[PDB]
Order: sequence, then C-alpha cells, then structure tokens
Amino acid sequence: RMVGELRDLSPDDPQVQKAAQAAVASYNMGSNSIYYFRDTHIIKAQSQLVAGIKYFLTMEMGSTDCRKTRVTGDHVDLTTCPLAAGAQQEKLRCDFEVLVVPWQNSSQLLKHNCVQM
Repeated sequence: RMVGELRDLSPDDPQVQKAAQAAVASYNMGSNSIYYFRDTHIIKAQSQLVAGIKYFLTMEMGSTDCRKTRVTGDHVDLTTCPLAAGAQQEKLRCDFEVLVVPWQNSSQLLKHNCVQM
C-alpha cells in the first residue's frame, strides 16, 4: 500500500480547477435541486498521495437559472449559466473529496458535505 503527505495547494492550480469541476458536475447529477449549481469560490485545496491523487476541496457554490429539464448533464456549459438572483438564490459551502487516477478519464467525487450559508 502507498500513503503520502497531505499538502496545501493554490486554489488557482490548474489540476485543482479540474478536480473542482469534477466535484461540481458529480454533485449536480445527485442533487435534489432542479437548478444546476456552480462553483463561485474555491476557499481551500489540499492534495494527498494514494494509488492516484485525492483532492480535498473546500469551496462555495451557487444555484443558477439553468434547469435540468431544459439542459442535460455531459452537455451543459456552466460558464453560460448565471447565478440566480433573489428568491431562488441558494448558496452552499461544500467539502469535496475528489479521486483522480491515471488509467481513468473521469474523476470521482467519493465524498461530499454541503452546508447552506
């Protein structure tokens, strides 16, 4: 078995960004809201070395005006989805654990825990 150091990374790190996008996309596939949520801010980002790499992300999200009825996943561009304003506006502070392995393309959201703000 292989277990490594838990290290702090920059939120702007390009591989942290991909992990975040995989974390958000997985949340939307399993969330109860009609609207797609979107990452607004990445607060903290750590990485741990395993047979692969685990990414421990603390990040803020926001509900959008984009709906699952009108737009399907895998074909949704969250950059074209505006944050909902008033009445619907819902914010979440989420902890994400993203596993990335070399033999796979799709990263996995292994665990999550969101908390309204």
